[PDB]
Amino acid sequence: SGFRKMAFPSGKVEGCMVQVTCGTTTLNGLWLDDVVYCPRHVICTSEDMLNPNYEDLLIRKSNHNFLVQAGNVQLRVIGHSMQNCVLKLKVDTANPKTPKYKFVRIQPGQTFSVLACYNGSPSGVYQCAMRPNFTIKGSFLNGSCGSVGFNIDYDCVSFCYMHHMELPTGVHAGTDLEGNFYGPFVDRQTAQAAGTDTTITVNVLAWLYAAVINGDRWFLNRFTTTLNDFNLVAMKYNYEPLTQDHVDILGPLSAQTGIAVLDMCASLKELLQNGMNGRTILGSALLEDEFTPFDVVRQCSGVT
Amino acid sequence: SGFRKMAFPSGKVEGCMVQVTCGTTTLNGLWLDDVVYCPRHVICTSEDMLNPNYEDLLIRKSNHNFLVQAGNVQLRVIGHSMQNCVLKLKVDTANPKTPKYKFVRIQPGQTFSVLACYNGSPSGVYQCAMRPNFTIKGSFLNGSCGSVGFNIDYDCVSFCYMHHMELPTGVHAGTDLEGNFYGPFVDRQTAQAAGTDTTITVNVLAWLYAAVINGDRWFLNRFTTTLNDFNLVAMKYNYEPLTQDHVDILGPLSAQTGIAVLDMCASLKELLQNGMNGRTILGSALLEDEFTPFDVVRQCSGVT
Ligand SMILES: O=C(Nc1nncn1C1CC1)[C@@H]1CCOc2ccc(Cl)cc21
Ligand SMILES: O=C(Nc1nncn1C1CC1)[C@@H]1CCOc2ccc(Cl)cc21
Repeated sequence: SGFRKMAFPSGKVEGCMVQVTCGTTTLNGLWLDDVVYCPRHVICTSEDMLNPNYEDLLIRKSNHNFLVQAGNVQLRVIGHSMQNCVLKLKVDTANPKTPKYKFVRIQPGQTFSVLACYNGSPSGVYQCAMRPNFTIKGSFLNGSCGSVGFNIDYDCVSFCYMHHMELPTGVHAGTDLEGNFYGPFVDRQTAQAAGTDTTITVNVLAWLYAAVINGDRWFLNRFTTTLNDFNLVAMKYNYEPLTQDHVDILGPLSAQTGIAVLDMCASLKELLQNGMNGRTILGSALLEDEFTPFDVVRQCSGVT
Repeated sequence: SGFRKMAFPSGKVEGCMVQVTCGTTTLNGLWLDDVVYCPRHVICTSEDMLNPNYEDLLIRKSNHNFLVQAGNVQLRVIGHSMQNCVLKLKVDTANPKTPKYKFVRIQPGQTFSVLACYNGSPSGVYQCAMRPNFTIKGSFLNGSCGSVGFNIDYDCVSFCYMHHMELPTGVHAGTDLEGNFYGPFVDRQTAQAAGTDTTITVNVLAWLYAAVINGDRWFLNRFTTTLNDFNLVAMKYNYEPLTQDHVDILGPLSAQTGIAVLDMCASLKELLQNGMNGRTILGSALLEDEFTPFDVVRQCSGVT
């Protein structure tokens, strides 16, 4: 028993991290097969970032200007192309440590692991949720750009995120591996509004089920609610409206614990309206939303 | 910016995980050089666990009874020895993925990463603190035994923990890699008191410094305190007494932020006495103690 904010084992992704330098800028790249993926802003100077014309900036660059280093060996760049906000550097050598992989665009509310890197070297790994407003609350310093987010289903790594920037508000923005930003963001040093964020209701409910499985039950009450009634409370507390699709995804946890989804919604309703009264749930003094129902089942069943 | 409960990249440890089976029991082993380390209770049946005589149980076992499997290949066992609560299985092949490593006994209050495994396969990675009472609050199911805790300083993995058991209270107990339990615990299915736990004061202060560095400053006040005054509050709130050694370790963070350690102690004192008033610090509604001062400096400086 016990419940932790667990990240995927990062080994398969560590073997793909490289350092990419263009001019005076160094960031991280992802080497998969004979292609290295990195944020296109590697071609900019901090000065260019105010309003970069990436097409014009990239035209001044040649294959030999992109220095790609994997550990201590240099990779020979034989092609370069920009796809949305990422650069794809074709190298002459396929990465021998390339795992089975996929590029996926995750949905808001879904979770993933981030392998934070600097100069192509891994520094740490943590579990994130893509916020409903398409930002992530990460831990990223200068040079972390190009660090990736991913999920792993047995031997296949699904890469879902590449880090590009920190907004003036301190939250993080990035792209899928085709270079499409999650959210309205642009790779430019300008003030950018991230939308109103909300709490991922289905994840809080999944985490309440994890609490019951792992022994924390003080919050269970004698009440029930309806999707309509619960959603009036979710509206007031800036929670995502619960749908039947969310109730359906909670099915396995509801079956495991014997607690009907709407009964768990009534516990959540009372927690929203009354707070925790100085108590904790799974070591937390707030309602946690960075665990999906799939994460709870996975962690509680020991999937490797 | 941003501050996360970051684990070390687990790759170097993933390459050392093996499955060890003896009779009907399967757990995880750590393969380093030509030795596989695992909890000695792999030789027990669930029935033997009430009061096992490990010496007698091990005498009925031969090298061929220990099935060690690394991925899909079988390792040939040529020796077996029990050292405290661990078994050391000498194999005929050195692990080709053996990283530079050390076995270290960490101190209470120090942190480490756990690579949770089942059947020799990694399931996830999370960052833990060894509690002052020598337990850890992990996420471990049946078969997780033998999963290890570790730290990494550039290319050297310092293994500090091997998981053995879950106490009736749901907290976890284990040994260093020489098989010596952290705490008063015995590898036997009996009720075992874990001592009164306390909050790791120096870690809460380190985390408050991390909060200031990363923008959360609402808790800073116009007050100061003394080690004596602060310790009277620490006593009342079940916090570890702060010493000059702890103040000394906080030196770099104090220098970085310009906030004297005793001024940060006065902020902590007011937070203990008044609570958070429904506010958060680094996304938490409680005082976090699972980040050491070294962790804060490391994360805030991007050490890889
Ligand atoms: O955001 C960026 N860096 C960043 N992203 N995660 C961590 N960090 C560092 C600041 C802490 C760069 C530098 C700031 O100016 C920009 C502007 C646009 C773009 Cl795409 C990137 C950048
Ligand atoms: O504790 C153990 N298992 C455990 N440790 N982390 C997770 N888990 C499973 C229960 C959830 C085993 C089984 C219970 O009985 C004992 C007794 C003594 C020893 Cl050393 C091990 C054990």
